[PDB]
Amino acid sequence: YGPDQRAQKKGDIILGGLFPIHFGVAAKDQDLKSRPESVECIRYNFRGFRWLQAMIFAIEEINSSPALLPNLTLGYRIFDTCNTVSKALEATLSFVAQNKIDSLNLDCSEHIPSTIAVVGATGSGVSTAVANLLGLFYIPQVSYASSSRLLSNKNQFKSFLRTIPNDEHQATAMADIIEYFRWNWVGTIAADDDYGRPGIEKFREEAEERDICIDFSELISQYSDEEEIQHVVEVIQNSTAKVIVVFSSGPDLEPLIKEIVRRNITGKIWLASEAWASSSLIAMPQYFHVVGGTIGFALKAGQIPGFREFLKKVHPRKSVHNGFAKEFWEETFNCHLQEGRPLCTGDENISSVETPYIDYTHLRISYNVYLAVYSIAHALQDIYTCLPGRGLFTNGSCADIKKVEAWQVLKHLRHLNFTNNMGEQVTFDECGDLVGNYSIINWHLSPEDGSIVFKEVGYYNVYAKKGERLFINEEKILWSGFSREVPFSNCSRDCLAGTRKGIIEGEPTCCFECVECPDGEYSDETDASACNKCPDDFWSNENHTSCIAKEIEFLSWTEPFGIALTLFAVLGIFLTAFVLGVFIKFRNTPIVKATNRELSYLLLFSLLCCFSSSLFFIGEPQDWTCRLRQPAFGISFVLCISCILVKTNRVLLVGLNLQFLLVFLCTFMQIVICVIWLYTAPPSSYRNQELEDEIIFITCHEGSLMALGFLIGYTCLLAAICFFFAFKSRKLPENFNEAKFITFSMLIFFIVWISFIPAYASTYGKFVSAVEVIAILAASFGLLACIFFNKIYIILFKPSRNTIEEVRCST
Amino acid sequence: YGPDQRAQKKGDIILGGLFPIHFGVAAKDQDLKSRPESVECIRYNFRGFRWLQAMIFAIEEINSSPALLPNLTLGYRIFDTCNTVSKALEATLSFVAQNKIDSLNLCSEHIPSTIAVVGATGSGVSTAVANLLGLFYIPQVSYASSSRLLSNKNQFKSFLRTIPNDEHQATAMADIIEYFRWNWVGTIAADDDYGRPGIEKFREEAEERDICIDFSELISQYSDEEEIQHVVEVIQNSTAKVIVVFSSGPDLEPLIKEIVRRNITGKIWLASEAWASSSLIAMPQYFHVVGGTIGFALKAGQIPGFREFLKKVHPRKSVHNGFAKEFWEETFNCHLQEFRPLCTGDENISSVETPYIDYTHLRISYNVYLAVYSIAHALQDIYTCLPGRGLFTNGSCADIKKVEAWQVLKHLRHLNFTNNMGEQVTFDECGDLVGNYSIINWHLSPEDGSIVFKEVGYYNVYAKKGERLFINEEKILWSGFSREVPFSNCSRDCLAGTRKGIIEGEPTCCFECVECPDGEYSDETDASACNKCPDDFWSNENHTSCIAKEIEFLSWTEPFGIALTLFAVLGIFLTAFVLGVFIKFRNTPIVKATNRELSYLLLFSLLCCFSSSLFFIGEPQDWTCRLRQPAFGISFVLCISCILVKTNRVLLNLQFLLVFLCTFMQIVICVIWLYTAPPSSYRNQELEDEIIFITCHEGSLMALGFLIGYTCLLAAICFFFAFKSRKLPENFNEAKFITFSMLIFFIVWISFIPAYASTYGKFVSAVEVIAILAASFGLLACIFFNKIYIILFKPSRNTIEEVRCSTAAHAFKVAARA
Ligand SMILES: *[C@@H]1O[C@H](CO)[C@@H](O[C@@H]2O[C@H](CO)[C@@H](O)[C@H](O)[C@H]2NC(C)=O)[C@H](O)[C@H]1NC(C)=O
Ligand SMILES: *[C@@H]1O[C@H](CO)[C@@H](O[C@@H]2O[C@H](CO)[C@@H](O)[C@H](O)[C@H]2NC(C)=O)[C@H](O)[C@H]1NC(C)=O
Ligand SMILES: *[C@@H]1O[C@H](CO)[C@@H](O[C@@H]2O[C@H](CO)[C@@H](O)[C@H](O)[C@H]2NC(C)=O)[C@H](O)[C@H]1NC(C)=O
Ligand SMILES: C[C@@H](NCCCc1cccc(C(F)(F)F)c1)c1cccc2ccccc12
Ligand SMILES: C[C@@H](NCCCc1cccc(C(F)(F)F)c1)c1cccc2ccccc12
Ligand SMILES: N[C@@H](Cc1c[nH]c2ccccc12)C(=O)O
Ligand SMILES: N[C@@H](Cc1c[nH]c2ccccc12)C(=O)O
Ligand SMILES: *[C@@H]1O[C@H](CO)[C@@H](O)[C@H](O)[C@H]1NC(C)=O
Ligand SMILES: *[C@@H]1O[C@H](CO)[C@@H](O)[C@H](O)[C@H]1NC(C)=O
Ligand SMILES: *[C@@H]1O[C@H](CO)[C@@H](O)[C@H](O)[C@H]1NC(C)=O
Ligand SMILES: *[C@@H]1O[C@H](CO)[C@@H](O)[C@H](O)[C@H]1NC(C)=O
Ligand SMILES: *[C@@H]1O[C@H](CO)[C@@H](O)[C@H](O)[C@H]1NC(C)=O
Ligand SMILES: *[C@@H]1O[C@H](CO)[C@@H](O)[C@H](O)[C@H]1NC(C)=O
Ligand SMILES: *[C@@H]1O[C@H](CO)[C@@H](O)[C@H](O)[C@H]1NC(C)=O
Ligand SMILES: *[C@@H]1O[C@H](CO)[C@@H](O)[C@H](O)[C@H]1NC(C)=O
Ligand SMILES: *[C@@H]1O[C@H](CO)[C@@H](O)[C@H](O)[C@H]1NC(C)=O
Ligand SMILES: [Ca+2]
Ligand SMILES: [Ca+2]
Ligand SMILES: [Ca+2]
Ligand SMILES: [Ca+2]
Repeated sequence: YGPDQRAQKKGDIILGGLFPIHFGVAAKDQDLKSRPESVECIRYNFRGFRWLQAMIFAIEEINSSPALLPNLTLGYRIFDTCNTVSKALEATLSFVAQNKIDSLNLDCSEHIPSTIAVVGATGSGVSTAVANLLGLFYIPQVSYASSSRLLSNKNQFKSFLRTIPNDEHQATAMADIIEYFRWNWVGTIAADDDYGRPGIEKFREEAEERDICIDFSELISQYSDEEEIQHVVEVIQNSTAKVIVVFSSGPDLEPLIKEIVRRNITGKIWLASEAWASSSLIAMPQYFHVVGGTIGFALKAGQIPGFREFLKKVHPRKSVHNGFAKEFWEETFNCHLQEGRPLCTGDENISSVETPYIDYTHLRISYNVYLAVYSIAHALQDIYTCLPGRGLFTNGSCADIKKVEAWQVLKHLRHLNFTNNMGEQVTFDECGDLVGNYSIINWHLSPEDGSIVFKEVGYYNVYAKKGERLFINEEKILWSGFSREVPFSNCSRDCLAGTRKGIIEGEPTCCFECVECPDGEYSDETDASACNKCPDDFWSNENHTSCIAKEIEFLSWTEPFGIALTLFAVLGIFLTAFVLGVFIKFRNTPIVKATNRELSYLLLFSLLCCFSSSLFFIGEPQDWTCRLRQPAFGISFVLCISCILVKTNRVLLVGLNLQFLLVFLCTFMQIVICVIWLYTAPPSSYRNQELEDEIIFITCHEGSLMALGFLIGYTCLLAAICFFFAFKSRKLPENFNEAKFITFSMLIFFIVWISFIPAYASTYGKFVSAVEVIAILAASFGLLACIFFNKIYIILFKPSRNTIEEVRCST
Repeated sequence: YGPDQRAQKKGDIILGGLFPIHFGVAAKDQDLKSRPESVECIRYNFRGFRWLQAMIFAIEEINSSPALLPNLTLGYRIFDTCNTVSKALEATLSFVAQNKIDSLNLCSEHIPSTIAVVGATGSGVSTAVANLLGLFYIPQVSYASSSRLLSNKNQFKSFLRTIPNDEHQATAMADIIEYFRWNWVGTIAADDDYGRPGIEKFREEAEERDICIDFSELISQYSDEEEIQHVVEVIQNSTAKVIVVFSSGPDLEPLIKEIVRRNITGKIWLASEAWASSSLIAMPQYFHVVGGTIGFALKAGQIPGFREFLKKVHPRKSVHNGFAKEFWEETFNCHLQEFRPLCTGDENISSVETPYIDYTHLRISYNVYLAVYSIAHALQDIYTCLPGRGLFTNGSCADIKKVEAWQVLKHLRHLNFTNNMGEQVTFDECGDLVGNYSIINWHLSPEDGSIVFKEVGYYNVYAKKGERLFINEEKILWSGFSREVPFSNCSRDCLAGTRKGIIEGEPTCCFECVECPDGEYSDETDASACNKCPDDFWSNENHTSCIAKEIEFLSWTEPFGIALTLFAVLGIFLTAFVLGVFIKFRNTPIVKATNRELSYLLLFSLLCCFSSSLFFIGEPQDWTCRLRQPAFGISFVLCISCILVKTNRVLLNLQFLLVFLCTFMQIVICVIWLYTAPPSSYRNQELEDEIIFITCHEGSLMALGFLIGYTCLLAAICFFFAFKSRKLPENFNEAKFITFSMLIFFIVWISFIPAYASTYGKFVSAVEVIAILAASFGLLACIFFNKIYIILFKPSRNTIEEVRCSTAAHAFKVAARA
């Protein structure tokens, strides 16, 4: 036979089942000093007993109806695995015992029944160990809870089927949930078995595609010792990540949760996989301050109508075929059953004690057990109603229901398609898998009772296009059980505008510093990895949020220095017009006729042009003022020097009038120099940007310096010749000491235009035009004063008629 | 009973063996009235047959020996697994058939008992065998399974191995990668219990050492076309040149064939131990892809009679080996009687080159040898146990006539023996050994063209962390032909004037280089932050190091300051000479006529005016700049007052009062200016970045205004009262010269107005100095240079009447009108 505690019943066709009635086995490390005994199972599991009852209720309901398998009863043989590979293998060796006597040729009870199909285990490692042995004899195994991706491999597992989705959609959904709430800094914890490792590897692969940085990654187990648990707890406690993604079940997560609760570590955001998101080992009222507000996945519910009334009929004396009912009665009512702790009577009421057996709201894994039994029954009904010539075997032949074999049932299970009680269609794919939606739940705290309440906050729709599968209603979520604000789980705070992301070495790419943008660059947005250089005509604001236009610099009108220069120029023009009016008003008087009368008019006109030529420097330096600011002053002032130079004594030793030829031939050189310079290479405007970054100047580009050198040197040469021929005869008393005044005027010229040299070599912006204008007006006021003011003071001032006569002029 | 072909011999105690005599099975499916028949194994493995011969040789050598297990013979039942789980479980069901009948109470009545099994090769196979053998506590010693998941003794109760596990090898891969300074790799692992935990341990160790991983893929022996195309696309879309592979030969052969048929060259392959010596991959047709591979190997051992036993195999004389017949058929390509030609029993096995006798080193064969001798020494410990000293309950001993499998497992846990090379064998608490690694490189034989595995280093697991690796870099050919180490970084290194910059969406190993701005620098290679060096320093034009900003001031050892100091010294040693020749000629006539005591005070004030020029040279400090300008102000107002007062005044000594008042009225100003807003030194850094200007901040400007203004006023009035007497001939026409001097003053302090406003804050001090040393000379000359001549070049002209009316003007003799 096999294990002695079982639920079995005879029939024409026998099914097999494997359920965890205990949570684990007793902790005993054997030292092998004596022959090893059988291990004992410890903690009773009411949920697994309900799953076993779901299988038995399905079998009895199928045998009741006359439409699903007429005149042919099903039987069963069900064992207990205790979530352990070894006990499951001791059961599976009894399943395959008749097949294996044939294959190993041992020929001896000869009344051993044969098992057609087995309802599978809950854990993936247990399912792999059972599947390796059931695939040898082609016995089909349908699992209700194993969801590892490794069991989709049909090269290794030839006869495995399941009614639960595999876990790739769940890890993708976890990555989508993390992307929805805009986190990037997470930690991961998985169980060290075939369920946790592929799930957490698939989560890691999906997480690096979405730029989510994982801080830590640790493995746990039910049989971890103490120092591994303090290593994992110290890894959790050292990290700044708040969101932790866990692939585990209840038994593998319980020691870690107990040690975290003992140290009272709060503030973490847990992401549960489906195995522990509804686990009564973890959803405890005294753990809540650690595990409140846990967000998890759940399967879709289903309706089994007469099931609760079947569940309330269990009894130790009336369940002859069920052998697990006795310990159920003992563990519910805390008594001892004395077959024929206080002593039981067998009369107690199941509703009086609250256990997970009938305290439930939805049926989720129990529905998978129900559907597995109906899948096997509709495969056998497909065999029963097969028509000759239309079968699934050679030449369209049909199997015999009276001598059916397991490989033919597996063949009909691969081509299976049927409608359940809820109206949906059930079909397995080529990998032997089934697909379904997910519900998304949150852990709350009951106000009526003080216990944990699972509230649905969203769904995950697996038939939708990628990136459109998640729905979450955020207004129904209490973070950490009580808070209404979404928590912060990034590595570092976001950089603002005006700054830039900087690397921290040895750390992942989600962790950065915020460095301010440099002097000439902005940053427009938040979380900028670079600073953008501002355009040529604009310079960055001090805030560095955005940049504004530069400041243009030029000496201008409507400026409190240019107004002063303009008023001085107008005063000079008014003075020259006054002197011209005085000379015209008395032109038959001897003082003006003793001087050359026809020649002073050109002198006064040249002084008028010299005053008016200084206005070209003031203002915005356009193109046609840079071309005429120097030649106008050059020509006008050389005309002035020539008109001075003719009227000196002893400089006319050698046409109709013979004094204007000297003036014409001395002005003609400046005229031709200006014409050839302005023809070969004219000056231009120039926007100067290389002196200061913040401001730009508007200046005049000269074009050449050879022609400007000639145009200054010729004027200095004429000034030197006139100064020589005036200083040589300075003692002559004629014309009211005129040669002395010519000497003083040329001296003032040379002092001003030597003393204004070092302004040019040092100043660079507005001040150059200022010192040019001040120099021009200073030189021309000096020349006008020194030539004419003594003559004016004699003509009309208080010595009016006394010193005006011709006999006084040369005395 | 069980599988049909087997190697089988009987004795007192029966062992068991699982070896991969084939490489795999053939493919089929589709139960369309196939009552499913047994599947066929396809490709013959000569290395696995050598491994099977090692076990038989060890058993026969023990049975010949009188020192180990006397009067007790060992036996064997050995099966073929074909590297698949299902054949191994078919054989293991035959191992445990007797213990099974005791359990389920379910016969042949002649089933022998197996007490130990020499284990499987693949970790996926050994896991499935160990799950069923641990039910009955039958020990299982494996020779090649190296997955870390088999170290878990809560699940695998009776598992031991004579090979080390793969934690050290996965750490050693990251050590080798960190040795050659690469940080940008890709990983490939098989999809089973050997590849996935090894590559996960490597990923953890690589992320600990700041090594970035670009891709990570999984392959299998049963991958279809599209998965291989996807992996090849992933490989040749990447710039990483180093690929780390955890796989065996059969799981890697399809991928290698697809890479070979495309010319994908230049990759650097890092081999794990299972495929670094595989004959399926190390072939001459693949050398342009897999040449230059660097891989791991175990330590070799000696079996001193194994080759002559290997050359003794015959199909008709090996009556206890059922696998010899297919060996003979597959070697000489013939058919044995009981189209390919007929065999004779007369061939020499030294002709055909197969992996059977063509090896250099025994590595896994030595592990099979040790796995047999471990079981033999545990049974020897059972046989030589003294009562009172046993490992069981009351110090009792096991019975050798009626031994049980759990008792052999108990002695296997407490084993410590010494092997044939004088080293100690013992298992730890997880049932493991530890051992060194050899590091090999793939080369090309110049004599034949086959692939040679050349040792280039070792990995020592008994050393401490960080000192376990020795690599001789001179012996490596890098793709089989190259002598330079490849480049396998994501991006190039940044230079001395640059820092790193983030590429958004890419890992930390992929960056940009951005130059440091003005004022910062960098000096190392990978900077990631520019540095601002401290105050009064500015960066170079290279942004490598920063140099010191130079300070700018009128210095003493600068030659311009030397020239100005020599003009000052000439001025003082001119006025001192004037003072000396005045003191010698006091009572002479043309000296007593100018109020001789005012001349001495005038020269004292003028010497102070010369000496006030030296306060403007040097680095400006607090005590110097506060006394720069008031010294010149007081000295010059004393000069102007002494020049002004010596013209004759009838009413309003009782004359010096004036010379008091006219200076006192400025002294007070100076006082107030130093007691409400004194000037100070000031470093002005904002004009030029690379130049530090040191100058003065002059406090309140208004005060200075006042100062200057007063001076000027008291000059002007003097000028006027000199000019009014300009045509009055007395004192060699003194008045005129006074006027001239005053004019000079004015001109010198007017024409220096633009330059003072031009270089202000940069080089104004020099300007000032020049102005002073022009004005002072003016005074001196124009006042007291005319008389000197008549003092000491024309004697007997210094008479009284000349002071009244002078015949010869001279005026220096006009310098003799040179
Ligand atoms: C935490 O980090 C994430 C990712 O780094 C930030 O989310 C990004 O925000 C910007 C601006 O709104 C979007 O353009 C990106 O698409 C977001 N990323 C994702 C993946 O959605 C998030 O803003 C950060 N949270 C806080 C509080 O700073
Ligand atoms: C593992 O490898 C190390 C490194 O070669 C071995 O240590 C050396 O052994 C040789 C030969 O006995 C000595 O000459 C050296 O001095 C040893 N040390 C070093 C640092 O090279 C070690 O013996 C090997 N272990 C085993 C068990 O073989
Ligand atoms: C590839 O990258 C690595 C690490 O980013 C560089 O290794 C550094 O090399 C320098 C000099 O060779 C050492 O000073 C550093 O200590 C190394 N860093 C580490 C972490 O080991 C390597 O130089 C790069 N290779 C090339 C060619 O640029
Ligand atoms: C208005 C005045 N401009 C002098 C520019 C000097 C300069 C500035 C920059 C570069 C150069 C250089 F190219 F010559 F070096 C020279 C000017 C104009 C015309 C005649 C003049 C005759 C006598 C005195 C002044 C004259
Ligand atoms: C040494 C000198 N320091 C300030 C010169 C300013 C200035 C620069 C250029 C021109 C002028 C002036 F024309 F206005 F004088 C003044 C100084 C100190 C104290 C008294 C002074 C009296 C007269 C002159 C200089 C005086
Ligand atoms: N999916 C889990 C089994 C499982 C699902 N739901 C559960 C609820 C309780 C316990 C286990 C489970 C596995 O693969 O092993
Ligand atoms: N270590 C491999 C087995 C192995 C080691 N060396 C080998 C050489 C050839 C083939 C297989 C192997 C495993 O765990 O599966
Ligand atoms: C965690 O932090 C503690 C204290 O800073 C430190 O000693 C320890 O090394 C860190 N890491 C782990 C794994 O405990
Ligand atoms: C645990 O933490 C909570 C905070 O939520 C605190 O109120 C309580 O006192 C703590 N208990 C212990 C035992 O530290
Ligand atoms: C299953 O049967 C229904 C009934 O019409 C059909 O619509 C559906 O396509 C079938 N499914 C498969 C996979 O054949
Ligand atoms: C999955 O969910 C969507 C909407 O949430 C629903 O329309 C669909 O029918 C669900 N799938 C199944 C199989 O019920
Ligand atoms: C820019 O700086 C000013 C300070 O004057 C501040 O008022 C303003 O808010 C800043 N602009 C921003 C932050 O956009
Ligand atoms: C590889 O690169 C090509 C071209 O760059 C691209 O079209 C293709 O999608 C890539 N494939 C993968 C698997 O990345
Ligand atoms: C593959 O590349 C090599 C160069 O390394 C070349 O010699 C060879 O011809 C290529 N293979 C084929 C089939 O062309
Ligand atoms: C094994 O035995 C030798 C002596 O026989 C001893 O030196 C050595 O320490 C032993 N090893 C262990 C692990 O006990
Ligand atoms: C440093 O600058 C000098 C000249 O300024 C140049 O010659 C030299 O090459 C630079 N050094 C570098 C670029 O490493
Ligand atoms: Ca029925
Ligand atoms: Ca790091
Ligand atoms: Ca012997
Ligand atoms: Ca990316």
